[PDB]
Amino acid sequence: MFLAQEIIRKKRDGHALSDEEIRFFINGIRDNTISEGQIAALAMTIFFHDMTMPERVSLTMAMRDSGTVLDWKSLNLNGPIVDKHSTGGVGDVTSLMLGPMVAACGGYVPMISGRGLGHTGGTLDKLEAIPGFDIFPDDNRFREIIQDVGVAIIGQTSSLAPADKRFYATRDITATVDSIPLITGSILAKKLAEGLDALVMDVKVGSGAFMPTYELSEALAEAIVGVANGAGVRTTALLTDMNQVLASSAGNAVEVREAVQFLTGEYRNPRLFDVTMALCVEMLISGQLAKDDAEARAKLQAVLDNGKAAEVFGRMVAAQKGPSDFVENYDKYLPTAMLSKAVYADTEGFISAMDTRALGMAVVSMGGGRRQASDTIDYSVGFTDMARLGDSIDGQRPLAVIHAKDEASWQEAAKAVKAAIILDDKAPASTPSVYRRITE
Amino acid sequence: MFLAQEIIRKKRDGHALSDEEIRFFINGIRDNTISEGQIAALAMTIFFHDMTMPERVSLTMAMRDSGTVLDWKSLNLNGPIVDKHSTGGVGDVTSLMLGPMVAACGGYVPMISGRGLGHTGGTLDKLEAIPGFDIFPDDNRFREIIQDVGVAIIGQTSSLAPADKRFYATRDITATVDSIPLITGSILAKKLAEGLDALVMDVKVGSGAFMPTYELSEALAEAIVGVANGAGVRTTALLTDMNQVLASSAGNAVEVREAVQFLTGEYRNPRLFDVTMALCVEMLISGQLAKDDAEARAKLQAVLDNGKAAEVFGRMVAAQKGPSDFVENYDKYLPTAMLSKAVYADTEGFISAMDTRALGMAVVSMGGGRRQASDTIDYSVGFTDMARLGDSIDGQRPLAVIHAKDEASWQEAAKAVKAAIILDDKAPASTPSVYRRITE
Ligand SMILES: Cc1cn([C@H]2C[C@H](O)[C@@H](CO)O2)c(=O)[nH]c1=O
Ligand SMILES: Cc1cn([C@H]2C[C@H](O)[C@@H](CO)O2)c(=O)[nH]c1=O
Ligand SMILES: Cc1cn([C@H]2C[C@H](O)[C@@H](CO)O2)c(=O)[nH]c1=O
Ligand SMILES: Cc1cn([C@H]2C[C@H](O)[C@@H](CO)O2)c(=O)[nH]c1=O
Repeated sequence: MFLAQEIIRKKRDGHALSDEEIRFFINGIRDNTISEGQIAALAMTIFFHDMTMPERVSLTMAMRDSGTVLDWKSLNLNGPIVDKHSTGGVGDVTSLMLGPMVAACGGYVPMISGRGLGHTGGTLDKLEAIPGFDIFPDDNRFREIIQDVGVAIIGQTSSLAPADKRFYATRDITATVDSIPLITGSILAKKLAEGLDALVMDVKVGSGAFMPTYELSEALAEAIVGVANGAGVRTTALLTDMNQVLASSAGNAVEVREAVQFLTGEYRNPRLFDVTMALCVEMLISGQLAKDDAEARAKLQAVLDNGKAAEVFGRMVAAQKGPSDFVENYDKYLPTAMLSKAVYADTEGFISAMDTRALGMAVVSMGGGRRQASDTIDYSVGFTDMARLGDSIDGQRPLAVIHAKDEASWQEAAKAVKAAIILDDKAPASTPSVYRRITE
Repeated sequence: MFLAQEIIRKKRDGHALSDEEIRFFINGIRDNTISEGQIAALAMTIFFHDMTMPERVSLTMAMRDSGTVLDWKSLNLNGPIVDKHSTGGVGDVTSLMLGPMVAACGGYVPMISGRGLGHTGGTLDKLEAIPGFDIFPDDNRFREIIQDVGVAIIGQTSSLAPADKRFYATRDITATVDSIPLITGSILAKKLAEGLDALVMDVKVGSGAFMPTYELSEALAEAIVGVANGAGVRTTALLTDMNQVLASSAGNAVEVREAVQFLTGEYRNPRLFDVTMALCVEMLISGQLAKDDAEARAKLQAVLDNGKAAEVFGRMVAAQKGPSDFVENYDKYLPTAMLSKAVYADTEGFISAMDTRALGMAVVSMGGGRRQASDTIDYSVGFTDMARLGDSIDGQRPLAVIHAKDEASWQEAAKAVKAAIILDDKAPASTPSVYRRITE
């Protein structure tokens, strides 16, 4: 039973574990045959001693195989099974476009997502701003949507890398979250359960990012590329900026609106376009729907610009019990805040910094996020019309438009926002939106 | 925006660019306002017309200022901010001893290093063999460490001389890499960003070096010294030998072990010692901590003999979250290969030459480094007990001891080491470890 202690001792002393050892230990996490403190202790030895590529691959494959793994050869799709994952951000709406776009160019995209965690908005909370939108279809409904529409964005079912449930739960109370190979293992366990042929990872950089410094973000990205490819899934990673809000809006309904206007062509945020297109390029190339970058981009502009991508977003929503006509009449269905007013800076000058962590928090404090489950989310609140880094601010140029349920709520977000945007007399250095492509 | 093209035209027609033009062009590279082609054009005219000393100083100060530049004034430190920089080589572990030694004699040494790279292996990879050791403290941590210990070895190069990324990338596809003022600015800027008072540069010479001939090494070294001195940083260079491995080890854990034994005195390879000494001497003198070569050597030798240098390295490991007791107990923490075993030459004779790049590559294939940046390092593997040029070889005197993760890689590394080391019937001549000192 507690032969796990043996596996702990072996790693406490700086020796590599083997597949059977790792497999054993994981399967015991899943089965409850292994104690909490035994998970904590193993976790903390890995934080101190790290892991090697064969360990990392073994740990991911073992957590991935601890629950269901989706099988697609059964349905003879003529294209690649591909997905994308993001360490999260504020305004990180990219998936709502990216799925449809890739589907539009041949990909089959089974996107299992999650809810807002901490200060970052989660995709499922955004899609559930769409009335009747159902993130939990059954196998039949689900496979059919992927076969017909080509993309679906569903919640995490309990059968998905359940070893990770307890593993992460213990990590998060034992100061053992901050370990690249452990992070890499939980992230990839899930995404690989999907049965992928290819994957792209969007690793955020900056004030509103998971990892605090660029090089740590790089480190995680490199690790994920290595392990995922190591696991037999062609994978690339992009390091993308999160030093300001990526969309022009933050929230739930307001982000769904932006996604639709992006796909139809009503409006495209320049920074959001870059990060979105590049991630879409990667999936295409990796899934072999394109030779190089230009053939990828050309095909992706194509479906952006002939309505095919907006069209397939519309079908997906229709498939998952959303409104039939949602793309055409999104304002008919998206909730509206009771109160919508601009907030203005106190000084003149240029925007030099944005505390994105804090903006993310402020949206949660308005009801966009839940502090604890069984909190009902207000889907109408958020920010729109964000000022951006570099921008010149005066009295008639607002920092954002804040959407609140009442004035007390509004005033509080106003304060948060003014506090989180710094202005200098000097216009600052430019920030690229994509920093680095990373490949095997 | 394309005052760029004016600047290209100015340089093209053989004039000297002004500081302000150079600063404008460099920042345009960082912000991406200046096109790749324009960068290529600029580099190629520099390649053709060279640059005056003033232009060289401006170009490297502009790259230095293109990102973060550490300011130490506010800590009122009462010694010099000093560092080493190197063109690098195999078994070049000097930094691990040189930082502790110079700090013990009153210098402050903020070593900021890099990652990835090829045949030669990074300092941060090496330190990361120490469980728990953190190469990414935050700024206040860093200052606190430099303030309290006097040395720290971290890895946050991202916010330093960012202009050089696009610059170098572009140089490297247009055949404009090979220009001494471009090389000088690239090599020197990241290091000048640490805000140094003094600096020594180690330019390797020999088969394993970055410049192919002694002549060219000397040229580069004179350039770097001219520029760094014009940039207000007191600098000298040394030509040091790279025709064989410098230390007796090649790898990570094995090179940390050698470094600690060098400092405690348990073992000091004579060739490594000579180099490490010569470089530490430049640092004390340039940074005004010693009046001449003999006071410096005395001060350095002393902190070796009384374990003070060793103690500084220990406090540094502690301050950067390794074990407090690393120096007394390094064998308890450092990872150990599953298999370690000597390799014997096929024939008998003297070692007459050695392909260091190959040896370096042999270590990488063992997992001791990275072919792909997505690759993960096995810290436990590498070579020890390296035979040296001039050594008599036979069945009782092995080439090296290979530390491998399994017999298959061992057997593989052993062919690599046999092939790399060329024996001869008659002894070769010997050369110095340290060649010319350059003060310009
Ligand atoms: C730290 C950590 C975050 N996450 C986050 C990353 C993503 O932002 C989110 C996906 O729902 O889960 C993990 O899945 N595992 C982890 O170990
Ligand atoms: C048409 C248009 C919409 N928007 C919207 C898109 C999003 O719905 C909103 C989020 O701030 O801003 C602009 O920022 N500029 C525009 O020109
Ligand atoms: C040409 C060139 C090489 N390098 C290489 C030389 C050295 O081998 C290494 C510095 O550690 O990087 C630069 O850093 N900048 C340059 O411009
Ligand atoms: C004591 C001793 C150690 N060493 C070195 C071999 C290894 O490279 C190092 C231990 O890592 O110590 C020698 O080369 N000769 C000696 O006499």
